[PDB]
Amino acid sequence: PFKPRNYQLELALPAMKGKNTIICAPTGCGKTFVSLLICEHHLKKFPQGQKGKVVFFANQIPVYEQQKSVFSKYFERHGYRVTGISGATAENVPVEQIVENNDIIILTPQILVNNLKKGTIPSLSIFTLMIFDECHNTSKQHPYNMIMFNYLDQKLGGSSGPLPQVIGLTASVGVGDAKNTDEALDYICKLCASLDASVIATVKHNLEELEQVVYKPQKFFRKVESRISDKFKYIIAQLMRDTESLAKRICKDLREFGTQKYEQWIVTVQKACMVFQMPDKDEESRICKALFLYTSHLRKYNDALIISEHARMKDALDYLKDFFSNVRAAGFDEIEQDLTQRFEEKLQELESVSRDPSNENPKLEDLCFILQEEYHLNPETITILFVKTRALVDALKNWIEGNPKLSFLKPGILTGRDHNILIATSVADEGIDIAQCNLVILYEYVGNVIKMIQTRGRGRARGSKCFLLTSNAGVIEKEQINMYKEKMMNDSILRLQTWDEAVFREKILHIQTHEKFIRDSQEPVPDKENKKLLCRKCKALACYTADVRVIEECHYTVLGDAFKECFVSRPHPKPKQFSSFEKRAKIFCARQNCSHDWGIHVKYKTFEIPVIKIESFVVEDIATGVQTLYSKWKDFHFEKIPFDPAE
Amino acid sequence: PFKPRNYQLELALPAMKGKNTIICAPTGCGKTFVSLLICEHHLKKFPQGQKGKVVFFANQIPVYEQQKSVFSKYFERHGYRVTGISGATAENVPVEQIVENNDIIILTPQILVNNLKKGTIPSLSIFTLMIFDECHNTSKQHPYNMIMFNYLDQKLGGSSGPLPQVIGLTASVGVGDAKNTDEALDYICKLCASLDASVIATVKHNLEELEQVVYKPQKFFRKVESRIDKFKYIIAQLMRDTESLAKRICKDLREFGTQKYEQWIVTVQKACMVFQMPDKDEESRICKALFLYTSHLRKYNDALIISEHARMKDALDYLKDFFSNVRAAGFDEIEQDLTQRFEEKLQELESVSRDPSNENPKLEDLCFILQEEYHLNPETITILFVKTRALVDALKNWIEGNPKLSFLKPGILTGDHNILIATSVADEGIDIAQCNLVILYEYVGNVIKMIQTRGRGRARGSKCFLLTSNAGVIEKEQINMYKEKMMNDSILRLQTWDEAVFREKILHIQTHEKFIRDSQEKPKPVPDKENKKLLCRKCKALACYTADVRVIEECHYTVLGDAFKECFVSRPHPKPKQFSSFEKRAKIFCARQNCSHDWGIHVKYKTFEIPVIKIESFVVEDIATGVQTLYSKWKDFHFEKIPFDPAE
Amino acid sequence: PFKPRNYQLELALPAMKGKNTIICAPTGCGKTFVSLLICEHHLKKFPQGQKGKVVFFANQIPVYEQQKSVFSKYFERHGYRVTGISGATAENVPVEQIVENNDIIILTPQILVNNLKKGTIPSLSIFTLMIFDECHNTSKQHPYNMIMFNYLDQKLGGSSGPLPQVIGLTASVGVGDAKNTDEALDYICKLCASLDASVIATVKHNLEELEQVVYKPQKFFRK
Amino acid sequence: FKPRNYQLELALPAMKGKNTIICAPTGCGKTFVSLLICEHHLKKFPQGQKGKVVFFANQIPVYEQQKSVFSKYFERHGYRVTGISGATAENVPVEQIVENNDIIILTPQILVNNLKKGTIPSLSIFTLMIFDECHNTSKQHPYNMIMFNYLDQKLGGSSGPLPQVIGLTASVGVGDAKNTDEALDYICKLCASLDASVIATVKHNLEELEQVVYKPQKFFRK
RNA sequence: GAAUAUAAUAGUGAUAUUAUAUUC
RNA sequence: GAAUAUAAUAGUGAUAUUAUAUUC
RNA sequence: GAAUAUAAUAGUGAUAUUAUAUUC
RNA sequence: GAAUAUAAUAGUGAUAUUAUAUUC
Ligand SMILES: *O=P([O])([O])OP([O])(=O)O[C][C]1O[C](N2[C]=[N+]([C])C3=C2N=C([N])[N]C3=O)[C]([O])[C]1[O]
Ligand SMILES: *OP(=O)(O)OP(=O)(O)OC[C@H]1O[C@@H](n2c[n+](C)c3c(=O)[nH]c(N)nc32)[C@H](O)[C@@H]1O
Ligand SMILES: *OP(=O)(O)OP(=O)(O)OC[C@H]1O[C@@H](n2c[n+](C)c3c(=O)[nH]c(N)nc32)[C@H](O)[C@@H]1O
Ligand SMILES: [Mg+2]
Ligand SMILES: [Mg+2]
Ligand SMILES: [Mg+2]
Ligand SMILES: [Mg+2]
Ligand SMILES: [Zn+2]
Ligand SMILES: [Zn+2]
Repeated sequence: PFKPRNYQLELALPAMKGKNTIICAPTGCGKTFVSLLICEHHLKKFPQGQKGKVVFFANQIPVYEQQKSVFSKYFERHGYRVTGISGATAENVPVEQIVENNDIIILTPQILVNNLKKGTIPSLSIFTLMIFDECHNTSKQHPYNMIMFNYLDQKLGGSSGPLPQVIGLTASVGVGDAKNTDEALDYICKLCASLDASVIATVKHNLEELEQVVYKPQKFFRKVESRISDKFKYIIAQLMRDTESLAKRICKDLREFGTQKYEQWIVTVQKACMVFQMPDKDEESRICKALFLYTSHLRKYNDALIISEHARMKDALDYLKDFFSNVRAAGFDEIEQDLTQRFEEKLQELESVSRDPSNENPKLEDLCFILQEEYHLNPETITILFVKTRALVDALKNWIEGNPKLSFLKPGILTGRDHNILIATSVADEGIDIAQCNLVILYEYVGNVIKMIQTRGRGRARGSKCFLLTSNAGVIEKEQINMYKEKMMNDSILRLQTWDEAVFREKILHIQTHEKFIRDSQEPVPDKENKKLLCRKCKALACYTADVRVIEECHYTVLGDAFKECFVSRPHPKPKQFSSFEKRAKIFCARQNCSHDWGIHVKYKTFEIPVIKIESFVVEDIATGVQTLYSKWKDFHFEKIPFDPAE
Repeated sequence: PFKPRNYQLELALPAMKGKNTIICAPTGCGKTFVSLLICEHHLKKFPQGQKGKVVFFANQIPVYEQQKSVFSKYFERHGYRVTGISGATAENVPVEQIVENNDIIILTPQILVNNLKKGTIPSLSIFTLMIFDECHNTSKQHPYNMIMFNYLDQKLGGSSGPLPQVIGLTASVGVGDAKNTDEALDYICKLCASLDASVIATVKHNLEELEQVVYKPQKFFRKVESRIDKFKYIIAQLMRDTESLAKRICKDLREFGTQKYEQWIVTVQKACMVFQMPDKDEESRICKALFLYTSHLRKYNDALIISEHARMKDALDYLKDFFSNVRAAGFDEIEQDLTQRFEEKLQELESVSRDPSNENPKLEDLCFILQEEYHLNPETITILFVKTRALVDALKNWIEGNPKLSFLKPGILTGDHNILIATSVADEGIDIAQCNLVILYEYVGNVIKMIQTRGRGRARGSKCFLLTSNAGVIEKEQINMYKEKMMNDSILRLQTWDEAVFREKILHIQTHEKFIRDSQEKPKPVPDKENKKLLCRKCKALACYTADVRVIEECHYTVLGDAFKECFVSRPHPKPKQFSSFEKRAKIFCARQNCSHDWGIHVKYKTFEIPVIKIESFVVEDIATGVQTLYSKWKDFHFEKIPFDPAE
Repeated sequence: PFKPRNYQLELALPAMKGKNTIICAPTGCGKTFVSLLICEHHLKKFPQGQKGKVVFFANQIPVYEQQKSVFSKYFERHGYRVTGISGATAENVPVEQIVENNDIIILTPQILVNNLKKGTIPSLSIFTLMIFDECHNTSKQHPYNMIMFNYLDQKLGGSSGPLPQVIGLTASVGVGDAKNTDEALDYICKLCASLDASVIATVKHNLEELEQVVYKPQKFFRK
Repeated sequence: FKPRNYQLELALPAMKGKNTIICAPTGCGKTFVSLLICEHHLKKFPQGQKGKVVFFANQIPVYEQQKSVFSKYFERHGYRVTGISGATAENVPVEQIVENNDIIILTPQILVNNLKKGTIPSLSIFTLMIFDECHNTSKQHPYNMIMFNYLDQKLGGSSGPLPQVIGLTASVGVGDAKNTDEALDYICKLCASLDASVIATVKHNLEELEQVVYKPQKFFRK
């Protein structure tokens, strides 16, 4: 083995005495070793005639694989059978038998949730020690919090069995919407109540050792103003008012370009447009479809304005060109040809402006400055760059590759499902420990306190730096308050460590009883009338609510050979074997040049069936006639006829 | 059991004597009982230490089912096991054990062919009796003759195995293209050679009994005058420039409204797809335009023909349906242009389809006939035969679209009711309702079909009208009526021969044909290892490469790689069949814009879900030279054919 | 192919859930189509890597031939090999081979009894569904009861072989020498135990449909 | 991962279902051959059936290595990979661990003991067996014992569905043979020991194999 | 030839007799 | 999807086109 | 396909829209 | 502790001794 650091022993200590401990320590100080310590001690604690059963909850699959590997190779030599159950290997298997025949089990929490609800696992008394990776997640309706709901429901009751010790691991417990230390302490106590925790473990005695292991990178604030003059926006504005005029040639207008309020307004406008009714129901299709294409088009224009605001004009122009070309590759329409022909008119001027040197972004200029300087002082620099969207990932990557100034940069991509600089959208929690970046750069990217603290893990080496480039003061302040909330966090934790076990446990039990009472006191009318499901783009008859069958009380399919004529299929670009289903292809509308995303086509059990989403269908009651729109399927209450194999 | 006819015993007598014989009896005199009698005698002739094994050959599934049920219901009581194997129940089952563990096996011939070729069934020595239903099909490359090729190849060889007795069943052996009796004689001898028959059994000493059961319907010939042009001087110019705006693109070196015009448009269309162009981008535009133009032209031709044979209203509704489907398959500038030109002149029409002034005299003659025959007998059951499947519901809508024929209840028979409209039934087939009236609307086939059609009305008083506006049809029927005489006379002449002499003439012909077939084998392909690019035929978009194409069971062709998966779209198959070890899951079309040209189908082969394509939907470009060649069949396209391997 | 009565679906419902079921319905309601539905659904329920094997038990030869005919005509199209073995075609034939190589097998019960006793058929595990026509004969030592004796003797013993679902078809289970209610009930329970049944399917919801298809004839007594 | 060609050439006979003795120089990469064979074998069964692979390693380091690889590789595709060694074998239900998993890595002595104890009915529960260092399959070695069970069930009256056998080695040996024919018969005896019908060797991709694994020059000092 | 079931008739019954039907 | 047959048409023919039907 | 979380924006908020990420 | 393999040395060999290594 290897000699463990003293602060790791210090963090493991509260948990090794058998207390439900939330361990809060810096990202990358070696929490895995602590986990192995606590687990080893826990399993060694039991006498003859009984062997403990530990379970480790990991949120993401990489963490699942990592921890499963480490735990296996570490503990198998000591005679402890280690297993793991992920989403893939959790179907058609006796999960109960797998749990009982193993000492250590690495799980994703959704599995245990579904197993508890299904009843395959009776209670959590089977376990002796539950560990929560990224514990702080155990709030709201997170799977962690569901497991803990079962735990507390079993605890808070006369019929109580032997419950397992609950250990939590995190780098930040968070403080929520707190503005002062008291509210923060309240939030932290609520979290400890969520985990039935009585002790918060932080490094106190061996602080300096930890300060020589993990380092806090110096953070810098880069406030640059917007682009001075935008000819691009001056063109796209006019195009969008021409599109707005094309759309206003039909209906009433009941806002600023390049804004988010506009992006919401166009959504509500489109949603309101696909409700429009006509006795013809033929020209209605043309009007609604046009009022879909217009909306979507000027929406793409808005997106292009945002991209233009956060990157090169060439990036936005390439976004528009990409969009219109993908529209051109997928059939054609009179409206589509119209708008396109309108766009290519302004295209030449647009690239006359885009290929102009004076039309450069200062926000990218300062980034180029920081990159040039930091790579000049140290040409062995490993950079990471966080941005909001994927469009900005591609744009910044092409900007890096297409810049004489930055010919020393070999960019890489880290987008949700070697090099010098990685370009990523966001990473949930800490995740699998990646290569060390001595330069973190936040490009219009600011999250909460927990994410801020976790981000320090990227550069836990001495001399690491973290810049924050923005053209919005609200961003700067939003990052400023996070540090104050971290202060409030550590101070609240430090005051909470002064309390004695009795008082804290009493408070915890009190709170637990409180939201248990909230949950229990919390806990419908299906109109069996038939309704036509129409295409949200064509207003054409897709199906009927009677033909719709519901699988697993979550998924929805259509019955009859009548529906098979209404859609078309294209082999799924990203197939997946989720639950008891297997994605085979995507399903779109079939009426003329439409092809609107209706749903997918999957293999389920012994049937090849089409599954739809109500987010792309209009519900029309035949009697009343009025049309309505629904997002979640659960909002659409009706006679949900269950699925039967005899049809 | 049931008391049989005497002519049945007479027909079954040469077969029961153990001689390979062809039975020629009028349609519907009960050949089933003959089969049952022959089988019963053949099975119960054997001793105790030996057992017989009979195999029956039905060409189609209805006959398969019927014969299987009858044989099983009749022979089980006698202690014989009867089974059947068709294409549906042929997969994943040991057919040799099914054959061995049974006494009577009803088969579709393709099953036995495939099993013999594969090797699951060693030889035909297993059977002691083979019976061919509609044995007139024993010729050319038909599965029957494919079986008899095996039979003879074993017979005409040093390898000697106990070969089964061969019985044939038909109402006509045919005469081929014989101009005289001595040629028809040679044809019949050739057929008997193909079936290794030494006897031709017909009714003779009991004809007086037979002719009181099967009555020959009287055959009236109705020659009518043609239409005299409310739909001719309208679509004429339409065709004229719909050809010439295709000529606007390029010059291309023949009366309109005919079949020759169809062939012309077809070959032209198959000559436009190979227009190599350096621009490539607008090559797609040109080809996708010309394809649409020709596709409109030929269906215009179809409308013209339909008008020439039926109502003009249906000739309109045809085009209306066509443009409806075109508008439903996505709107194109060219398509909406031709559609605009069509609907511009559509106002002139429809009104023309609404005048009684221009009504097809053929349909009026048909109305006259039907009204007459249903006046004389209201309980008349009429069956009608048309050339194409287009004229079926055309004549149907003509019937109910007429108050004069309000006493008619049309029925359909293609792929309760007074009249049944149909295309063309293969052979005798499963027996349907007995008809008192048979009408042939421009429908004349071979002599065998003529003789077999008499089975539709084998009762007394049955009639058959041949309604046509062409003399060639009439003469084509008369030559058949002469061919029947030639056949019967040749048969009666052969029945005077000595059995031995006939046997050696048969043997002679057999050896001749065997030598021919043996020497017919040839060095056919030198596989081109050069990688060829397969493009679409309509929009000329790149479909795939020859390196990606795999061949399955030396017949079908799939595409590997994830590259091709982004080249096509799919919609659930209209008629989901199940052929071989496959299963039609859906259809497969192009993806380049709304081209939507049919490429093939998407099937479920074992544990794979794969695309299967037909070469007649693609253009074979050469990646090296650029010579765009076309192939109508996969076997005509010789290239480096790599057998499908699950390893991939 | 078409228009099944709703009471037929109601009767086939418990058997389409794998439950061993005795079906009790008036004579002439159409038990054949019920058998066809149950059997069909039983066949289409198996995945690709697995297959089913249904066996029908007819007590008489005419019923045998009729059922074999119907099942053959109906399931040939779908791709199921249907065969039959009676006393006339039972000698000098490989019953193991005939049973395996077919998906649906129609038998007279004495055949199965004899071939089980001989050892030619090892166990009933080869079957996935057994249907009994006139299942009220499952008593004393009628061939049905012997077959079920083998079934039970494999069930209750140490043998853990996968036993097939059991369906019975009758218009009257009988009461025997019962003189009151809970005697008749005990008799019926004894019969259900003889057939390993746990569900007795009868018409309850679609009575109004059935009573318009099958009429009870008025009875008279002339002394 | 970017595979080599000779690996595919070595795996191909095994993927066709034939029992195969793969003989290739040490260091060529038999691991990816194992992974490929296992992947193709498991992802070939229909829905109504499932595959069960068993991997035999004679040493604990090789055992934990292979277990690590197979677990980190087949978890994604949806196959439960587990391992049994001398440490964990005691006081555990073996047949349950075997049936509840798709890929089972173990030392041969384990399976021998559980076959002798009768806790496992037969090898029919497996569909693919893979002997690492299959040259050990001789004499009283555990490999040859397992194969003795296999052959006893094979040549016996019983007709249970037997798993296909893949062996992995760099040498098969020739024993105390003097000429090529005795060596041939000994090799045939080894093939009979593993019920193999094909000996996989690199042929059409030697130019690459030599580019990968080189042969060291030898010197003799007397 | 044998087996099986239903019914009537005597015995408390094991059953026996006859009738009827089915099966191998 | 593939194979086979029949009919018409172009052709000296091997063939080709279309129509129709069947089978695997 | 569905569920969960984070952030921005509208709203008093329960919520809603968008973006992002994850899970089954 | 037990089982197993490789090598050398004895011997006709089954085997034996020893060395080395592995596994349970
Ligand atoms: O088309 P398949 O490959 O699935 O095979 P099949 O049996 O239908 O062959 C029939 C031929 O006719 C054409 N076809 C097929 N479908 C489904 C249609 C058509 N033609 C029209 N006008 N409408 C159809 O729906 C094919 O070319 C095929 O070769
Ligand atoms: O599309 P599915 O119904 O199979 O579900 P999903 O898990 O794959 O989620 C995709 C959903 O997000 C939207 N979406 C964005 N982008 C860029 C894509 C894409 O490239 N391909 C697909 N199929 N969907 C995309 C969709 O709205 C979808 O619902
Ligand atoms: O016993 P068998 O070998 O004779 O065969 P079987 O089953 O057909 O006969 C059964 C018994 O019935 C008797 N029996 C024959 N006949 C013609 C009659 C009859 O007409 N009426 C009665 N009441 N019995 C008959 C046979 O003698 C045989 O014992
Ligand atoms: Mg085929
Ligand atoms: Mg006997
Ligand atoms: Mg789900
Ligand atoms: Mg021991
Ligand atoms: Zn639509
Ligand atoms: Zn195309």
